[PDB]
Parts: sequence; structure tokens; C-alpha cells
Amino acid sequence: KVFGRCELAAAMKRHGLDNYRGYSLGNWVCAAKFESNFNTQATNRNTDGSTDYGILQINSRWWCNDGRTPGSRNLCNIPCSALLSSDITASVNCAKKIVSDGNGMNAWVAWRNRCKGTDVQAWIRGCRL
Ligand SMILES: O=C(O)c1cccc(C(=O)O)n1
Ligand SMILES: O=C(O)c1cccc(C(=O)O)n1
Ligand SMILES: O=C(O)c1cccc(C(=O)O)n1
Ligand SMILES: O=C(O)c1cccc(C(=O)O)n1
Ligand SMILES: O=C(O)c1cccc(C(=O)O)n1
Ligand SMILES: O=C(O)c1cccc(C(=O)O)n1
Ligand SMILES: O=C(O)c1cccc(C(=O)O)n1
Ligand SMILES: O=C(O)c1cccc(C(=O)O)n1
Ligand SMILES: O=C(O)c1cccc(C(=O)O)n1
Ligand SMILES: O=C(O)c1cccc(C(=O)O)n1
Ligand SMILES: O=C(O)c1cccc(C(=O)O)n1
Ligand SMILES: O=C(O)c1cccc(C(=O)O)n1
Ligand SMILES: O=C(O)c1cccc(C(=O)O)n1
Ligand SMILES: [Cl-]
Ligand SMILES: [Eu+2]
Ligand SMILES: [Eu+2]
Ligand SMILES: [Eu+2]
Ligand SMILES: [Eu+2]
Ligand SMILES: [Eu+2]
Repeated sequence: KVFGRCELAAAMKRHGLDNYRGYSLGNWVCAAKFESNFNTQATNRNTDGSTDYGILQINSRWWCNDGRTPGSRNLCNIPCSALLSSDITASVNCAKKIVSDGNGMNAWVAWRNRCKGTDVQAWIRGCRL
């Protein structure tokens, strides 16, 4: 599924991301925008053989187990396939662990390079939350 930005904002708010760890809702919507282009089924293989999965491009070296990334730490204790769901719950559960693991939202490189420090509230403009 490809989410609308407001559709996703509302779902993210329902799953507790409005100011989670001090990151306003617009930060989370913007992260999804530039990580996955709002696509719940996005996948991208990395040079190290790991793959980034889903709406928040959660990677199989550190966060989820895809069975094909030798040495996966699987810090969210979940199959990566769960993170490709049309429903964002498992991805949000895991994102809350990622964001609190040492580097804040800097874990999301696309967020760092396109979202961090910008007027991220613009990403939730007009939305019914
Ligand atoms: O994500 C959405 O649902 C969305 C995004 C922009 C505009 C609208 C709208 O006007 O409905 N809805
Ligand atoms: O694509 C959309 O965002 C959309 C389409 C129809 C109605 C609505 C709405 O009521 O938000 N939103
Ligand atoms: O009964 C429900 O399904 C319900 C209640 C509040 C919000 C929402 C929602 O926004 O999906 N859904
Ligand atoms: O994703 C959802 O939970 C959803 C989608 C459309 C309408 C509603 C609702 O009215 O609860 N909830
Ligand atoms: O938590 C929710 O929003 C929820 C749960 C079950 C069904 C629905 C629905 O059909 O909207 N919504
Ligand atoms: O968890 C954090 O450290 C955090 C959260 C939001 C913004 C910032 C910041 O500007 O440093 N830091
Ligand atoms: O697997 C990793 O992420 C890793 C391994 C060695 C060094 C570093 C590092 O310094 O980030 N990171
Ligand atoms: O994305 C990463 O490289 C990452 C994630 C968690 C821990 C570490 C690390 O300890 O290097 N590195
Ligand atoms: O190659 C890596 O493991 C790497 C690269 C940039 C940042 C980090 C990190 O924060 O762990 N790790
Ligand atoms: O771009 C906007 O300012 C906007 C878009 C959709 C709805 C609304 C609104 O209901 O205020 N505002
Ligand atoms: O969230 C919104 O709907 C919004 C935000 C900024 C400006 C406007 C506007 O000028 O209508 N609307
Ligand atoms: O407060 C607002 O965001 C607002 C108020 C009136 C109209 C609109 C609009 O048409 O977008 N937006
Ligand atoms: O499914 C949708 O189109 C949707 C869901 C929540 C908010 C909005 C919105 O603000 O447009 N649109
Ligand atoms: Cl915001
Ligand atoms: Eu809409
Ligand atoms: Eu519902
Ligand atoms: Eu590292
Ligand atoms: Eu900080
Ligand atoms: Eu308006």
C-alpha cells in the first residue's frame, strides 16, 4: 500500500508517534516519505547483503530477521516480513526501539538528510488526526 501523508499521520498518531521521544509527528511522516516514499512494501538491498524493509526501511542486519542476513541482531525480535504489512503496527513497534537505541532518528539516513531541522510540521498540514 502507498500511504497518503495524512492517512499515515493519523495512523502514526493512533500508534503513539505524536512526539514520541521528543520527535513531533511531522518528523515521523517525513521520515516515511523519504525512506520508503510511503510504500509499505518498499525493499532495498544494501551492499552488505542486508535489506531495508517497509514504510520505515528497517534493516535486516540490526533490527529484524529476514533469514538471509548472516549475523542479524534482530533487535526488534521479529521477521522482516512482518514489517511489509499494510498495517503499520509492527513497523511502529520496532521504530520506537530504533529511535531509543543510541542515535535518535539519525538511524534514518533519509530523515537526517531531508527532514531533520526543517519545517516538518508542513508534512501534517491539513490532516485530520
Ligand atoms: O494522506 C491523505 O489522505 C491526504 C493527503 C493530502 C490531501 C488529502 C485530502 O485532502 O484528503 N489527503
Ligand atoms: O486520497 C485521499 O486522501 C482521499 C480520497 C477521498 C477522500 C478523502 C478524505 O476524505 O480524506 N481522502
Ligand atoms: O473503532 C475504531 O475502529 C476507531 C476508533 C477511533 C479511531 C479509529 C481510527 O482512526 O482508525 N478507529
Ligand atoms: O485504518 C483504520 O483503522 C480506519 C480506516 C478507515 C476508517 C476507520 C474508522 O472510522 O475507524 N479506520
Ligand atoms: O484500532 C482501530 O482503529 C481498528 C481496529 C479494528 C477495526 C478497525 C476498523 O475497521 O476501522 N479499526
Ligand atoms: O531524543 C533526542 O535526543 C531528541 C529528540 C528530538 C530532537 C532532538 C535534538 O534536536 O537533539 N533530540
Ligand atoms: O555492524 C555494525 O553496525 C558495526 C560494526 C563495526 C563497527 C560499527 C560502527 O562503528 O558503527 N558498526
Ligand atoms: O545501523 C547501524 O549501523 C547500527 C545500528 C545499531 C547499532 C550499531 C552499532 O553498534 O554499530 N549500528
Ligand atoms: O557502517 C556502520 O555500521 C555505520 C555507519 C554509520 C553509522 C553507524 C552507526 O551509528 O552505528 N554505523
Ligand atoms: O493546505 C491546507 O491548508 C489544508 C489542506 C486540507 C485541509 C485544510 C483544512 O481543513 O484546514 N487545510
Ligand atoms: O494545517 C493546516 O490546515 C494549515 C497549516 C498552515 C496554513 C494553513 C492555511 O493557510 O490554510 N493551513
Ligand atoms: O485554520 C486553517 O488551517 C484553515 C482555516 C480556514 C480555511 C482553511 C483552508 O481552506 O485550508 N484552513
Ligand atoms: O484515508 C484518508 O484519506 C485519510 C485518513 C486520515 C486523514 C485524512 C486527511 O486528513 O485527508 N485522510
Ligand atoms: Cl510536526
Ligand atoms: Eu485524505
Ligand atoms: Eu479504525
Ligand atoms: Eu554501526
Ligand atoms: Eu538530541
Ligand atoms: Eu488549512
